Amino acid sequence: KNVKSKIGSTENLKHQPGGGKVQIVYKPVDLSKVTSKCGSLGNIHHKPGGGQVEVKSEKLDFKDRVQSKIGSLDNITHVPGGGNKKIETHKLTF
Repeated sequence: KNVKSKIGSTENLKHQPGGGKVQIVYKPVDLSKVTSKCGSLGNIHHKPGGGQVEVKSEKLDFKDRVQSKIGSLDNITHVPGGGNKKIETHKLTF
């Protein structure tokens, strides 16, 4: 069991604001094969090129305003537990 409650609250929540989440996996596999039997070869030049990976974030401008106004919280009964009995809240004004 999982219970979450909010009454009259204010939240500002951000995950990785500026640059975000970046995940890069670089795993090329090379299985080239040169074979010779009973013959003649010249020179071998094995010169394969590597990859380029680039991730960039240049000129970001992020601006937030959060405002909350409540006149009054009063006379609240909040029972997220179980098996309770005879819970009371009273208010009187003259």
